[PDB]
Amino acid sequence: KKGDYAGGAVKILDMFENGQLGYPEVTLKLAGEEANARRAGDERTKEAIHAIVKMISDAMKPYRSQPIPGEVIAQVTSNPEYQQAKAFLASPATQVRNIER
Ligand SMILES: [Cl-]
Ligand SMILES: [Cl-]
Ligand SMILES: [Cl-]
Repeated sequence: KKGDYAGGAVKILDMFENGQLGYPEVTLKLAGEEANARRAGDERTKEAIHAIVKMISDAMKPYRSQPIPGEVIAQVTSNPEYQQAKAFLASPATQVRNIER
């Protein structure tokens, strides 16, 4: 609910994986959550979103609005660091921490 920027990021990430979002829409939207997290002092949430934004940006470099290529979705979602960051943002502890702030 209110102030749950981690949860909001996970919703964006789910849309990214479904092909629903394009580039740079996905990173601009994640950056928005990341700024919300920064303003609220959800420091770990900010950092997790930042790591994901970097991964997506980097994977899009060879492809420099547009839909995300299937190859990029596959590469990113297969990256263990991405999986860890998304799970962290999705985790109860993180979401509660965000709501409590
Ligand atoms: Cl946090
Ligand atoms: Cl912070
Ligand atoms: Cl990747």
